[PDB]
Amino acid sequence: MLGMIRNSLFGSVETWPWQVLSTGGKEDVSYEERACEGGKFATVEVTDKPVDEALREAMPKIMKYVGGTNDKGVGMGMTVPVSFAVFPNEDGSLQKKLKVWFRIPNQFQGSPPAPSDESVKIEEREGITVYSTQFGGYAKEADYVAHATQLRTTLEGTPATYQGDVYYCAGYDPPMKPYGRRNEVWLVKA
Repeated sequence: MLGMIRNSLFGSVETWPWQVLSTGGKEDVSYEERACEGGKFATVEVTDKPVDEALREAMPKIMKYVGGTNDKGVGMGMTVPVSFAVFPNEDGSLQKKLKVWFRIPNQFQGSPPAPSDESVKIEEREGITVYSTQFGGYAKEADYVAHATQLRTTLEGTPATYQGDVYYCAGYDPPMKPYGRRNEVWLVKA
């Protein structure tokens, strides 16, 4: 990092929630390259359940971890909207499989609380870099699949890489009142 032109530091350091490595997208589909680097995150697996349905089962387990159920006595609460992993099939439709990823604050990042839910697991190390896009429309699950495809095509003319069968989505808020909710789909960079 910065070759050998580094000064005395390491003690106190500030890390942005996202690292902008590029900008500019398109009038039809705008995207931005952002790299996130943390420490520990809360992952929840949900089978035999779609995305919206799974989150309903995942949120309770993941919420208890951030709320007051970690067998420690900490007050995490919450932090920004949660993101989940979705594995799109060749048919364009998911196959019941979603993993809810939680962003733990630097405060607990150094030593997060011991999970109480056997379903809630914390993964150490391994950062992910994805691109976020903002559009004016609704999106539940199958609709997201269409959005994730657009981003891929958009980056088609760029060095931007991806996984191939897994991406993340952002929303949280349910599709009720328009002009107030924002849906975004981030692809996992390979």
